[PDB]
Amino acid sequence: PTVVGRIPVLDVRPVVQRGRRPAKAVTGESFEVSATVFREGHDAVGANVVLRDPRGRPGPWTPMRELAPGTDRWGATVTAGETGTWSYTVEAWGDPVTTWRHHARIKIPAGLDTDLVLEEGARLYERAAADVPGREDRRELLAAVDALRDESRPAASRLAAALTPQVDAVLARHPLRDLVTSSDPLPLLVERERALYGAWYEFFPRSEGTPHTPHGTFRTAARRLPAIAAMGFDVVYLPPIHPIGTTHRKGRNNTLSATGDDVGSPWAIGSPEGGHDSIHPALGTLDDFDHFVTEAGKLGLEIALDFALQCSPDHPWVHKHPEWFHHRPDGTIAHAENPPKKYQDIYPIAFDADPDGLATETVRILRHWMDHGVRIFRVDNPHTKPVAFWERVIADINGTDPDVIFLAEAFTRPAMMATLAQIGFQQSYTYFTWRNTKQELTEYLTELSGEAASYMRPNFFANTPDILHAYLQHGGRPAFEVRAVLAATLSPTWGIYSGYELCENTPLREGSEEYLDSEKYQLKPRDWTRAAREGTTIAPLVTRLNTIRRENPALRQLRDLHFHPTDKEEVIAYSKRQGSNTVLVVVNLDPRHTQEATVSLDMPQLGLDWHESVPVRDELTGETYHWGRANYVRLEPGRTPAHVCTVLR
Amino acid sequence: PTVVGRIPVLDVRPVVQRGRRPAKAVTGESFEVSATVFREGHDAVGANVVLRDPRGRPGPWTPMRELAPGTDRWGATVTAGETGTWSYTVEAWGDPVTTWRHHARIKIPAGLDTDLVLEEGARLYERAAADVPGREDRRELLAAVDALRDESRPAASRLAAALTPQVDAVLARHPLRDLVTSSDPLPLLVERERALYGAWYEFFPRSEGTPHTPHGTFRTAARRLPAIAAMGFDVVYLPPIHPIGTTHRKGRNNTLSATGDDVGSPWAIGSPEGGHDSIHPALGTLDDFDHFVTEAGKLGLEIALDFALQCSPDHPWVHKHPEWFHHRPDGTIAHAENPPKKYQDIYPIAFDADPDGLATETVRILRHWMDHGVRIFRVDNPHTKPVAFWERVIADINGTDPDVIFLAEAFTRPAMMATLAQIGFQQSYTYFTWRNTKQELTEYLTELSGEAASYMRPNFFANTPDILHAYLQHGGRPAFEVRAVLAATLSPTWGIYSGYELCENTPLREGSEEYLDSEKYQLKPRDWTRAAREGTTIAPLVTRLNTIRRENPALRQLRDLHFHPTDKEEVIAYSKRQGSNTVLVVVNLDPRHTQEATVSLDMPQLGLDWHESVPVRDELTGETYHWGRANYVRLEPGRTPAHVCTVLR
Ligand SMILES: OC[C@H]1O[C@H](O[C@@H]2[C@@H](CO)O[C@H](F)C(F)(F)[C@H]2O)[C@H](O)[C@@H](O)[C@@H]1O
Ligand SMILES: OC[C@H]1O[C@H](O[C@@H]2[C@@H](CO)O[C@H](F)C(F)(F)[C@H]2O)[C@H](O)[C@@H](O)[C@@H]1O
Repeated sequence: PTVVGRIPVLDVRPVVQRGRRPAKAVTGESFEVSATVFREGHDAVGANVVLRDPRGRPGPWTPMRELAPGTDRWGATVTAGETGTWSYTVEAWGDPVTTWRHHARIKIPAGLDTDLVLEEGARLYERAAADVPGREDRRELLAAVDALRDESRPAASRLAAALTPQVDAVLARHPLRDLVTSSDPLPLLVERERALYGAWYEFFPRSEGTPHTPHGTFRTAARRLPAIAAMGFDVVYLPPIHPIGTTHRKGRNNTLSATGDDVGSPWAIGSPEGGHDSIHPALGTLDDFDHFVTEAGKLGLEIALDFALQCSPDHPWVHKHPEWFHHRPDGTIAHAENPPKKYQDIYPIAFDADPDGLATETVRILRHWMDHGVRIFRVDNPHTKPVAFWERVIADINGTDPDVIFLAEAFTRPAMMATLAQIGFQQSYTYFTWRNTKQELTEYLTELSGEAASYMRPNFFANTPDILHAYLQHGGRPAFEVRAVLAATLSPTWGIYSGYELCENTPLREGSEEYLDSEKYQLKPRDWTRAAREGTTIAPLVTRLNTIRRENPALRQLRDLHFHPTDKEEVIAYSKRQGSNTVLVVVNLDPRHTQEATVSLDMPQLGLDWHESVPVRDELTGETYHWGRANYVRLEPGRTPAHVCTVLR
Repeated sequence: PTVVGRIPVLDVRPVVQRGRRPAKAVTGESFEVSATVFREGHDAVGANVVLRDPRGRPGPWTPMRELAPGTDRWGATVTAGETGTWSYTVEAWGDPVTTWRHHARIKIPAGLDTDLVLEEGARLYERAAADVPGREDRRELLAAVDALRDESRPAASRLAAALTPQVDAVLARHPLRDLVTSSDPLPLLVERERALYGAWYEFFPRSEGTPHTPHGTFRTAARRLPAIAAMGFDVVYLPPIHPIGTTHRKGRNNTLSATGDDVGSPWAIGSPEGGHDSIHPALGTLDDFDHFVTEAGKLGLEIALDFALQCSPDHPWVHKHPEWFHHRPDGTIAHAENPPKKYQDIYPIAFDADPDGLATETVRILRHWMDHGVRIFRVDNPHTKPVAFWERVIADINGTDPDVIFLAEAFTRPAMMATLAQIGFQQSYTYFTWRNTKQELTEYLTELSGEAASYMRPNFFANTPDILHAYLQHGGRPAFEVRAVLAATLSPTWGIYSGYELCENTPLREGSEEYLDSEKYQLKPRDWTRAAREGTTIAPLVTRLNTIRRENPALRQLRDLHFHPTDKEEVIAYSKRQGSNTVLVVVNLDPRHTQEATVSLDMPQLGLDWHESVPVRDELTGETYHWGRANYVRLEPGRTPAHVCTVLR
C-alpha cells in the first residue's frame, strides 16, 4: 500500500496540527481549500473539493484551478453551511479531454493524422457521456461524437463540433476524470456566525448607579443597554459579577490597601457571600441578573461573562479545596503575578493535585451561567492555566452546547496564543492595540487574514481596562476615531471598553498603559447625557461604523483583505470583498497632521481593469467619488479620520 | 484524551508528508531535531531529544536549547549511527530548579522571606537527589540541601552553596524534570554513506575500444577504470548496457535515420538479442560484465547502472506484453517525447493495464543486476512514470536490500522533484547546471542545504550527455575549472560525464545544450594518453578536489553551509563545517577576467571572534594565508579559479 496515490494530491490545506485539530469556519463563511496536484508525464490534471456535511452529504461540484503558473498548487473556494463537524477531501484526476483538445487544436489545422486524432476525440467524448446522468446532456455529447466521426465533413468542421459552448457546459459540470485519487479527509468545525462576526461593548454595572446608591445594580445598569444597542453593538461583556474578597483588597489606582468604601477589583473573586456561582450582593440577586439578561436579549444583545479561574483569599475554595492551590512550606499561598505586574489580592489555581475536580467544577460553573442565558465567556488570562485543561473544558462544554463561545484573553507569546485557538478557543484577543504604524498594521493583518484564519478568530478591542495605548494618550480624539475605524473595518469582530467613546485617555503616569483612577478599583460614574448634548463623544462614529458593517458583507468576514500602495507612510489603504460587495478604506494614521496622498489601487484585485474607474460612496459622509488606478486624498484629523467607501453598482 | 499534553510539545521537525514518510540521514550525519515547547505561567521549561535505533535503544542524554529568544522553538543536534529505521521523540518538561534559582538570586539579596525561599530550594534539591544514580552525585546534592537548611548561617552563603559548579555539573547530567511530556515518535531512515557522499563518473564503455575493434567491450572498458579511480571517483555510472534496437535507430548527431554501422542510442533498449536483463552483444557476455565489476571493486569503484523503463520497437516486450504500451486506434505506439525533444527510437511504457506485471518484472530485472554486484541505479526520467510505481518498486527492493541506492534523473518542476525524493529516491539530480551566477547559486544552495536536506540528497553533475551549459561553451577551460570547484565543494555528491575534463564544449548549434557529435549516437574514442601528456586536461584539478574532499569531513556533508559577503558580484564565498574541520571557499565566477575582491567573513559563524584571525591553507596551491574579518583576494582565470582553504589547527 503506497502513501502516494495514482494521481498525487499532497499537502491539503488548511490543516491544523497535522490533522489532529479541526480547521475553523462559521456558517456562510468562504475559504480556500488548496493542494499540490500533478501527475507523471505531460498530460493535464484536474482537481475538485468535496466538502461533506455532518451527515456525510457532499456539497456542490467544486472544481479547482492552478493558483499560479508552474507551481502545481491548486485551489477552490468552499462555503460552510450549518454548524457541526464537517470534513473535506481533494480529488485529483487525469484530465484527458483538456489534453486532447490542446493537441487537436494544433494537429487539425496542420493536417497531422487528422482521422486518428478525431477518432481519439470521439472515444473520449463517448467515455465522458457514460458518466453523465442527464439524458439531454448525454445526447449533446453523443452528437459531438457522431460529428467527430463524420468522415464526410471537413476536419476543421468535425473538430469545431466538439468545441461548442453547449458541449463545454456538459463537460465543465461532468468532466471525464481518469484515475481519480483522493486525499484523506480533514476535519472542519463550523460554528455560529457570532464566533467570527460581532461588535463588543465592555462596561462595569457597578459604575451605573444613582445619587443615593452610587454602586450600580443589575436593575440600574440595565439602563445602559438601550444606548449600547443604539450604538450597534451585539455583545455586552461584563467583568466578574461575583462577590469580591476583603483580604488584601486593592485600593484606588492599584494601591495595596483598600480604605473604607473602596470597592476592590472584580477579578478578586470570592468571599463568605459566595464564589464563581454567586452574584455580588451589591449588584443584586440571580433574579435581577435574569432580568438584565432578558432586557439585553430584547435589545439584540448577548451577554459575555468574565471567567477568571482564580480566587481571592476569602473564596470558599481556599478552605473547601486546599489542594487546588500551591502551598509554601509555612502553609501560605503566594499571590498571583504576571511580571512585573503583581496581583496581591488573588491566589492562582494549582492544577496538578486534582485536575479532575477542577475540571468538573469548572464546567459546573459554566453550565450554571449557561442556564441563565450566558452563551459567551471571556476567559481571563488562559495562558496561566494548562493548555490541556482548556482543551478538555471547552470540548466538554461544546460537546453538549456547541453554540457556546469562548474568548481567549491571552496577551502572550505567539506560540501560546495560536495553540489556545487551535485547541478550541472560538476567539482570541490579539496584538491589535500594539500595532499602530502602517507597517505594523499591514504585517499583522496579513498574518491574521492569512493562514492563521484557519484556526484563529480575532477580536479587535481598541482599548480594554488595562490597555490605554500611548497612541490614544498622545493623539486625543482624532486617534480614537482612527483606531475605531481600523478595528471596525479590519476585523469582523471588534470591541471597545466603556469610556472609549468619551476619549478618556489620561494614563496612570507617563510610560504606563493603565488609566488614571482606573475603573478596576473605583466606581466611575460618567455623564453620558451631557457628553451626547455637547458632542464630546464619538458614539455617532461608532454607531455609523457598526451600521456600515451590518450593511456590508465584506466587513463581516476576515480572509478577504488586500492592502493597496500609497505614497505616504502615514496613510494606509485596503479593501475587503464578499461576493459583489466591495469596501475600500483609506486611513490617515496621523492623528495630529493633515495628510494628502495618492492611493494606487491594485485594480485587478478589486476585479476591475486598470483603465476603469468606479463610483464610490464614502459611508462616513454620504459624498460620492469616482476612483480609479490612482486617487488623491486629503485627510484632516478631527474632521476626517478616514474614507470608508463602498463600490457602487 | 486531549491532543496536547501536560507540557505542550508541538510541530516536531524534521517531518516529511506529516509523518507518513521518513526523514533521511546517513551513518555519521548530524542534523537538528526541533520542536515548539512552552508551558503555562512563567516558570522555565526544558526539553530533550530521544533518538531510538532500529532495536528501540535510546541514545544518550540530548538536551535542547531555545534557538531564538521569545520564539519557543527548541533544538538539538543528533547523529545517526548504523543504517535502518530509527525514530525520534521530543520530551518536554517543567524545569523547577532553573525556576527556583532565578527567583532565589533575586529574593535573597532583597531579604524577602529568605528562610522560606531557601527551604523551598532544599526540598527541590532533595527531590533531585532521590533520582540520581551516582552515589557521589547524590551526596553532593544532599550536601547542598544541608547547607541550604543551615539556619545558623547567612542567607547569601546558604544560597551560594546551592550554586556551585559541582552542583551545576550534577544537575546538567541529571536535571529534575517535572511533568515530562512526549511527542509521538517520528520515523528516520538512516542509509549508507554513499547515499549522501560520493564522486561520480559517467562514461560509455563502447567508446573505450581499440584500433582493431573500435566498439569497446567490458574487457577493454575495464582498462579505463584505473584512470577513473586515480581521479578520485567512487562511482562509475554506465548508460544502458543492453541490446539496442534497429527500428527507427537514430543516426549521428541525433538524425532520424541510422545508416551502415551507426551504433544508435543506448537508451533505445531491446532487440531479439534480449532486453533489460541482457548484455549488448558487442559489449560481451555476463562473465565479461562480472570481470568489469570485479576490476571496479579492486579500484574502490561502485557500478551504477542506468535503468530506463522504456523500449525500442524491437524489444521483446512489445509483442509479449502489448498492454504495457499505449496504442492508438490504428494499433501503433506513439514514440516517447520530452517536448520539444522527440525520441523517435523508443516507446514509453503504459502502467495502468498491468501495474502488477510491470512492478514484478521491474524488481526482477533490478535483482538480476544486483546479484551481479550492482547496488546503485540511475533511474532515467522517473517523472514520466507513476510516482506510486517508484514508491512501490523502491520499497520492494530496499525491503530485502536496504543498501541499494536509487538516483532520480528528474529534471522537472519542483513538486515532482521533491516528491520523488520523499517517496524513496536516495539521491536526486538538481537544477545545478542552470545555477551559474552568485545569486543563483546562493539561493539554490540555501534551499538544498535547508529543509529539503531532510528528504533530498543532491548529486551535482557539472555536465551530462544532454547538458552542455552555455557557461561552459563561452568560458572554455577556466569555466570548467570553476564548475568543478563549485560542484565538488557545494555538494557531498558530485559528478562529471567523460570529456568534461578535456573541456569539450562545442555545442550542436548556438543556443543548444546538446554536444556536437554526441556520444549518445556515435563511438567517441578519446586519446586519454595524449591528453595527459599534453596537459590539455583538468584531470589533475579534479583529482585534487576529490583528495580535498576525502581529507576534509566538512565537504562530506550537506546541511552546514554558510555564504559570506564579498564586494564583487563575480566572486562568491562560503564555508562548511563538521566538528573541528572547517573549509572556506572563494570562487571567481568570471572565466574571462581577473577579479579582486574583499571577503568579509562572518566570524561568529566560523566559531571565531570578530577581531580574531586564523591560519588557512589554499589546498589547490599549498599557499598559506592569515584570514580574518576582511580579506583581499585576487583571482585569475586559468591560474587561480578559486581558493579552497582549510582552517589550520
Ligand atoms: O483582582 C486581581 C487583579 O485584577 C486586575 O487584573 C486582571 C488580571 C488578573 O485577573 O487578568 C487580566 F490581565 C485582566 F483581566 F485584564 C486584568 O484586568 C487588576 O488589573 C489587578 O490589579 C488586580 O490585582
Ligand atoms: O534512445 C532514446 C533517446 O535517448 C537519449 O535521451 C535520453 C532520454 C530518453 O531515455 O532520457 C534522459 F533524459 C537522458 F537519459 F538523459 C537522455 O540521454 C537521446 O538524447 C535521445 O535523442 C534518444 O532518442
